[PDB]
Amino acid sequence: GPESQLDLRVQELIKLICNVQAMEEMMMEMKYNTKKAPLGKLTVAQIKAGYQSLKKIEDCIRAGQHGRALMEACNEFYTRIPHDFGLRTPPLIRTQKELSEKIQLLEALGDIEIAIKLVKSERQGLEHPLDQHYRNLHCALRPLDHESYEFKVISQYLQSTHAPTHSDYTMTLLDLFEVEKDGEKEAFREDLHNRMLLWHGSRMSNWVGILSHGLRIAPPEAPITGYMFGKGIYFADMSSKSANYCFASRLKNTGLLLLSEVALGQCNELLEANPKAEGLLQGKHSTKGLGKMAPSSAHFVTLNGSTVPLGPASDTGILNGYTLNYNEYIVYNPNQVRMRYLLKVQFNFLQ
Ligand SMILES: C[C@]12CCCN1CC1=NNC(=O)c3cc(F)cc4[nH]c2c1c34
Repeated sequence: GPESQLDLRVQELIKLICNVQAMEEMMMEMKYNTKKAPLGKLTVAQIKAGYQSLKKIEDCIRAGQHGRALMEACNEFYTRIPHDFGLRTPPLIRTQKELSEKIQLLEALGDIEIAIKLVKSERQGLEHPLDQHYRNLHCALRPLDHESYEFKVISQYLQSTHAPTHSDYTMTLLDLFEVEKDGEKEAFREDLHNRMLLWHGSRMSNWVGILSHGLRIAPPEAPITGYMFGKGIYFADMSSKSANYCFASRLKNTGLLLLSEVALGQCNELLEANPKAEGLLQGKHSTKGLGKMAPSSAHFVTLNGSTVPLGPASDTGILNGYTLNYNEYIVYNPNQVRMRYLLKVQFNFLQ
């Protein structure tokens, strides 16, 4: 029986992100019907059909259709993406937050299809499965020293930018990995100014796909009204805002946080949401949803050519009527993103 040749730290990481049984438990909590559509029978085409159904719902909403048209549009979606609501009728989809909820379900399902394809790509016996899964990611994950300057700034970044409204939990940095996805260095825009180290969170089910395919842009079939600032890659400067998207629980209190170098260039700053913000760029390179509270430049430091927006965060007075509490950074080409650090985090829930 071939033993693992990977670092014990990387071994634990792959086990976490390749746990298909944990993936089935997560999708059921999202009301997805795994009995009716098993995860091992997921296909790219089925997920794309779900996106197009949501786009059809957005067409009903734009046309003011809240009757049979909307019900039949939602029925088609729930038939392609089956849910488990008991004996109840499936809820209708209408609002942006309800659209986004389904978009996030589809994004998890898409990355889950990548994960099953990967674990099924194991040639059993050849070597330990963990080493096989790791190589098939085609993404380097190098564990770093806890007395390294990297670990010091990133631990500071994690604690200093924890938002006061997200007071239901704290976060303990368990481990830190340097990330090198094949090709990101060669496509990155080292020319663009305002290179910043920004957070991004996601459910545990999505990290095989993220580390295998990079942060991606929403597909053309998706309705644009589900993305507050358009079909781009979203980042935060407040760790807890991204860490909320890990969707950790008291029993599943381990999550992953990604730090990436983002070439924002000149930002197009918006006071409120607009799903069509990409057309408002006008030679600018990124959209910045202005938040009321943000880190101040008086605490910033540099870590390997990028600016770390360390806390403590102060208020900006932004009060345009739901304004953003905290910032949001959106780039619309993946060549502005380079994944760099992966954080294994313990969530400390405060009851
Ligand atoms: C709901 C949404 C819209 C596009 C993908 N979705 C998932 C997401 N995941 N993760 C983050 O760390 C994040 C950080 C932000 F500052 C804003 C964000 N908006 C999103 C995310 C997000």
